[PDB]
Parts: sequence; structure tokens; C-alpha cells
Amino acid sequence: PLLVATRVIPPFVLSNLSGFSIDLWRSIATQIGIESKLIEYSSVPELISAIKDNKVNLGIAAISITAEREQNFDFSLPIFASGLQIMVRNGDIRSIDDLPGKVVATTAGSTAATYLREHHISVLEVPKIEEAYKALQTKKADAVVFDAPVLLFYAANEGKGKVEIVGSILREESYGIILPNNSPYRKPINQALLNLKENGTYQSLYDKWFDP
Amino acid sequence: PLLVATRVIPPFVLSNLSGFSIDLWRSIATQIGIESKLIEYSSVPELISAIKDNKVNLGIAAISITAEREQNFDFSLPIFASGLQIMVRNGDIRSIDDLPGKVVATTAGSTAATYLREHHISVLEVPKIEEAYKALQTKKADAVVFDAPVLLFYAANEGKGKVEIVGSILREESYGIILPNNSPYRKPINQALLNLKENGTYQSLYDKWFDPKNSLE
Amino acid sequence: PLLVATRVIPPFVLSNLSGFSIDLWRSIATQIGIESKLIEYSSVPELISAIKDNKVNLGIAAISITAEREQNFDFSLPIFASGLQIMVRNGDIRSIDDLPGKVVATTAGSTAATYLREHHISVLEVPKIEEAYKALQTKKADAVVFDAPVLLFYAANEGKGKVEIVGSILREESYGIILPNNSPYRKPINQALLNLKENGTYQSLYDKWFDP
Ligand SMILES: N[C@@H](CCC(=O)O)C(=O)O
Ligand SMILES: N[C@@H](CCC(=O)O)C(=O)O
Ligand SMILES: N[C@@H](CCC(=O)O)C(=O)O
Repeated sequence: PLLVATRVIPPFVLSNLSGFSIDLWRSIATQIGIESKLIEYSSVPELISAIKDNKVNLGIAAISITAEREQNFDFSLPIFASGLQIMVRNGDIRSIDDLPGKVVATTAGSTAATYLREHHISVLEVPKIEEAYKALQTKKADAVVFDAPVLLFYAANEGKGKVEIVGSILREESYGIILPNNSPYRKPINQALLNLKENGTYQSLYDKWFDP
Repeated sequence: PLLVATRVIPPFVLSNLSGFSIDLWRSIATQIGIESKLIEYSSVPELISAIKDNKVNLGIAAISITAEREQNFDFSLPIFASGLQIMVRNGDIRSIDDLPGKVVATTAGSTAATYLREHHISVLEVPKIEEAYKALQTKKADAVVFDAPVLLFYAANEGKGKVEIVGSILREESYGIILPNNSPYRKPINQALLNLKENGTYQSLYDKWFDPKNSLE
Repeated sequence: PLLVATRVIPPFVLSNLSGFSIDLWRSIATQIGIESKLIEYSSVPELISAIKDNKVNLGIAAISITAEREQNFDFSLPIFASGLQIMVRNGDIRSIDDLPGKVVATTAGSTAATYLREHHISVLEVPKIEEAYKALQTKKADAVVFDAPVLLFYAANEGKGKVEIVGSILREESYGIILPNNSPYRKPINQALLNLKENGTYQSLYDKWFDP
């Protein structure tokens, strides 16, 4: 059976195991005709090490496809469109223009953390995005920078009436299923994914988590 | 010097060779240190066969990534977000629901011809994109179904005030660079494209050939 | 019980089920002592996928034996000699040389379709041949290219006085019973067919359906 590394980050991955990426991988696994075990990891870099250490066959959650990651690993066709975005409390912070000199929360080992560090912005790195939302509400942080879809999902729910997404996408990124190089499952994964997109399953799955 | 198959389809590929894909490939190639020679093909299947028979090293144009093509060929990361859309003369056709029982023109060997056939719609598969537009005017066809980006360009230009685009995207498709299986150029192309997006080059190219508001994410 | 895929296409397969291919299959099945269940399909490609999906054990109608099909599937010995033919309204169009720039109607998924596309002729691909004939009479199409035996049958029947078969055979094609690769029924069917061809049964069936 295929060993699949995952990471908790709603609405793509939730535990109690559910979410967009979970339903998607399952539809993909069945599409191919193989069984798989989901192994949770605390962060993206940990999930990546699992790939590099050959502990799992692939990884899926809300993994950004980046040049640096593509350099040492491989990816399937994109499974979702994302991008970095700023979120503030419900001001003096309206865009990236205002970030220098502020404290911004985000998850450790994320493309957001890397982007913030490159811009020399003071960062409060937390293990789970949920803790960043708390830092913002408690005012420990002045803003949050993370993947647009995740922030929007939050604003649409728990964050309702308590936050605001400001500015434009600071960095366009798409999600993908990460794999080791020369993986024999990349093509069957892409193949299945394309089928799901061509038969209407991807759409149904999309609406379930992003279209009420 | 790599042999690169291309197919004329504005505004991605134009010839008087320019266009969005022409500029994108040039950047990717210049960044990788690769030099190339572009070879023109008359249709998508004709371009695919050149790849299949090892007559070229890869191909780029407005090539939809599909399950069927992915089965025998490889694709880079998507280079564009596109999809099929309906176009009629400026009626009784406003959406997919209005196609069955009608005749829709499109290019032979296109994802649009496939979509139409599979949905049991009568399709006039022409060998030349321009002939599809004609078939609509001549009324030989009731409507045309083709890539949205291409129809918009034709509409805002040569077909301005003579045609109209209707309904939403029938099916979303992304374009990619098609490569032979196990191609050693796949990863470096992906790496190049990713950097081009990260440094803004991609963004600038897109805005050069398209209108920001029409982006399909 | 063997599942047999069929497609309605007179005079080989007609509904009222009869026709040359239907009578031939019955004689073959009776001889091999096999019980069969017929399943109708809307197009040749649909019938083919039924074979590929193991949804049927074989297929018989007016199925052309081509390299592309033989590469992915198998065939019995030919059950008929056919070929592509041009039909016009009741002159100028007489060969492929007059088809450039013309609209030629035929069924979607057929060898005629593939032939026309490969020769860069505009082809109106309809799901039902009946539409092809209508398009010709309505002048939407300038001609129709389809299987000679089928067009001849039409011209003698519903088409009498409104159509004309012109020119010679564009491309010779034989019909066969299509099967999945490694099919254990190929040889017995072949054996059965040969016995019918050798004891006069084939001749009788041929005369019954193709005698002027
Ligand atoms: N898309 C982000 C998610 C990071 C996280 O899950 O914390 C990345 O791949 O870096
Ligand atoms: N995006 C279409 C283009 C068809 C064409 O260029 O004719 C495809 O890949 O089929
Ligand atoms: N002999 C044709 C028949 C097509 C049809 O029945 O639609 C073929 O095998 O393609």
C-alpha cells in the first residue's frame, strides 16, 4: 500500500481525518486502484524530510510548489491555486508596504515564513496556523501572512467579523502533491487527477469545501 | 539546438513568430542556457505525433493538458489557465444546454472537438482555425466552441462586431509544454518557469498579452 | 453467457434485431454452442471502450479492421469486404480531389471521420448516420463519406431518388469481430466462420442481405 504523508491545515486537512485534500487523495487513490495509509506530520519541512528519508511515498496537504522544493523533489500537476496574503484585525496596515517594523505571525517552515524573512520582517513563527490567528487576536502580532485560501476559509468562519484580508496576493503559488524524484506514481497520480477534473469529481469536491 | 514544435494560435503564437507562448518559451530557454529552433505544425495531433516519433524535443502553443495525452506523454507545470467557451453570431444558443441538436464548429483534433463528440453534439471539425470562424459566418455552423482566450482575441479583433461569446467556461483546461516521457528537460523547465513566476517575469508577460481582468486564476 | 456488443447499422444490424451481422453471429454462436447476450452501443468508440473495460467479450456490427485498433485489440478473420465511398445529392465531386474546401458529413468516431480528418477535409461528425443523410439533403454538407455497403443500402431504400453514389472506393476496409487481446474465443469463432464459409451458409446469408 502507498504511504501518504499529510499535515493538519483546514480546510485542506483536518483531524479529530477530513478536508479537501483528503477527499481528493482518496478519489485519486481509488482512481488508480490502490490502498494508502495517511501519516501525519507536524510541519511542511518535517513532511518533506519524510520524503527525502524515503519514509513515505508522497505528501499531500497544502504544499506550495516552489523552485527550491522542485530542485530537490518532484511534484504532480497542481491541485489548487494559492498565494501569500495579509490579514489584519477588524488601519495602519493595508499592504506589504506597511509590514516593515511590524510583528507578523505565520507557521514555521512555510513559504510565508521564508518570504517574511527575506523581507526582514519580524516574524512570530508558530507550529499551527490556528496559533497565529490567536496571536493576532491577542495582539501579540500586528498581522498574519499566509496562503489566501486558508486565510479566506478562516475569515469565512471562525474569523467572521473579527478580521480583514488586505492588499493583493504577494506571491502566486499553487499546491501540489509532493513526491521523490523518479517516482513511478507521479504519472498515475496526474492521470487520475486529470480524470477527476475531466469527469466532474474535482469540481464536486471543490464545492464541498469551498462552495456552500 | 533543441527542436521545439509550435502551432499558430493567437495570441499565444502568431506569425508574420510572436505571442505569449513564444515569449514564455524564449525566457525559459534563455534562463536554462538552451538554444532552440521552432518547427511549425498545422494541428495539435500533428504536433503530438512529431513528439511521439521523436522528430522534436518538446512542443508549446496552446496545448491543453488532458488525461489521454498525459497517458503517453509528459507535461511541464501548467503555463496558463484556460478553458472551452461558446461563441455564436451576433438567437437560441446561450449555454451548453443549447448545443444538443445543433452543429458546432471547431478545429480537428482539439479538446473542443473531443468534448463536443463525447457530449453527442454534431461537430464540424475543420483543418484550419480560421475556417471555423467562417463556418459560423457562412452559417454552416450554428456556434463555435474553442479555447476562451483564443475566441476573445478573435472577437476583440478580426471578428469584432460580427460575433459574440456566451455562457461561462464549459470545461477548465490548463496549458502546458508537452514533452516525451522521461524527458530530461521537464524538471529544468519547471524550475525555470517557477523562477520566472517568482521574479515577476511571468506576471509581466501575461499583462503584456492579456487583460488582467480576464485571468482564470 | 458471452456479452456481445453491437451497434445498429443496416443492413448489417437493424432493429424491429436482424441483419447480416446478426444472422452471422447467430450461426456462429449456435455452432460453438455459446449463449450470448447482446448489448447495443451508440458509436464504434463506445463499443470499443466496452471491450477495453471488460464490459463485453466481443463486438460485431460493421466494425472496420484498422492498424490502430489491431494495436490495442484483436480481431477474428474478416466477416465482410467493405470500404469508404462518396455519396452526393441526386457531376463535379467524384474523388477526394474534389473534397478540398467541402463539408463532408459522416458518423462521429468512424474510420470515415478519421480518414477525412487525416486528409484535411472539413467533416461534419454526427452521432447518428441518419443526420449525415439529412445534412446532405438539407445542403449543410456537400457530400457524405461512409461505408459502401451501408450507403448502397440507403440509396436503394430511404435514399432512392435523392442520392447518388459516385467514384470508386477511396480505401478498402474489411469488417471483423473485434475482441480483447488473448481472447480464448478468437479461434473458435474463426473456426465456426470458416465452417460456414465452407458449407455454403455464409453464401446464403450474403445473398439474403446483399443480392440486387
Ligand atoms: N503552503 C505552505 C503551508 C505551510 C504550512 O502548512 O505550515 C507551504 O507549503 O509552505
Ligand atoms: N487547447 C486546444 C488547442 C487546439 C488547437 O490548437 O487546434 C488543445 O490543446 O486541443
Ligand atoms: N466501419 C465503421 C463504422 C462506423 C459506425 O458504425 O459509426 C467503423 O468501424 O468505424
